[PDB]
Formats: sequence, C-alpha cells, structure tokens
Amino acid sequence: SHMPLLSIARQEEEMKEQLKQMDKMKEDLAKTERIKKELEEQNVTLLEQKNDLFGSMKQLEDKVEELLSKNYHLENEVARLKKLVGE
Amino acid sequence: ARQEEEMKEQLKQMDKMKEDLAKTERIKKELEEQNVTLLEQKNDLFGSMKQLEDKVEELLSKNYHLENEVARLKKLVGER
Repeated sequence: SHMPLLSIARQEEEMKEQLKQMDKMKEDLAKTERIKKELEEQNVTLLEQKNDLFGSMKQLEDKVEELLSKNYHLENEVARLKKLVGE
Repeated sequence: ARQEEEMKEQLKQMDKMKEDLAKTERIKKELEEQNVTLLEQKNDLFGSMKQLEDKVEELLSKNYHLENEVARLKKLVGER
C-alpha cells in the first residue's frame, strides 16, 4: 500500500510483501531448476544421437568410395571389352 | 528494532535466493543454446544421411548392370 501508514502497519505490510516475493522466487527457482535438469538430460541424449549419426555417415561415405572405385574399374572394363568387339 | 532484525534476516536469505536463481537461469539459457545447436546438427546429419543412402542404392544398381554387361561382352570375346 502506498497510503500513509504508521510504522507498526508499514512494517507488517513490508514483511508480508517479502514472504510473498520470497515464495515467488522459490517458485521461479523450482521451475528453472526443473527445466535445467531436463535440458541437461536431453543434451546428453542428443549428443549421443549426433555421434551415432556421424558414425553412420562415415560408414556410408566409405561404402560410396568403395562403390565408386568398383564402378570406374567396371566402366573401364566395359570400354576395353567393347572396343575389342567393336561397339 | 526486534522487527527490523527479522527484516534483515529475510533479506539475507533473499539475496542468496536471487543469487541461486541468477546462476540457474544463466546455466539454463546456456543449455538452451547448446540444445538448439545440437537439434540442428542432428537435422543436418539426417539430410546428408539420405543423400548418401540414395547414392549407394544408385551405385549398387549401376554396379550390377555393369557386371552383367562385362559378362555379356566376355562371352563374345572368348575371355572367361
């Protein structure tokens, strides 16, 4: 209250306003902590999932490299065989 | 004076409270940015994953065709 209060009354109004603001902070903290913990857990999971996608990525790049080389060698054999028969 | 002391104690507890909250919010926002960046990196990886799988399927099918073409040609040439 902004009305002119007497010390005895202002004091009581101030103490109530403090407990209130305190409970508000206790609530803001509890919620932020909860959200913080869920974020920790999720990031751990995401990181683990990302490292797995990287691992799969590599296996595939390798598979592609292996197939690209067998492909070129095949096109060269076809060209060699074709020229020999005349196509 | 006695009530003024009760006020001070409440304030010391309050300061500590704001301190724990400020700290918790700072770590939280940090974790949020790390969380969004990871989500995006995971999305990137999926998209690149598909491209590669398609390339593999394509190369595997060309490979088999080429092997059949090489087989056909050898039978004509006499090679074994």
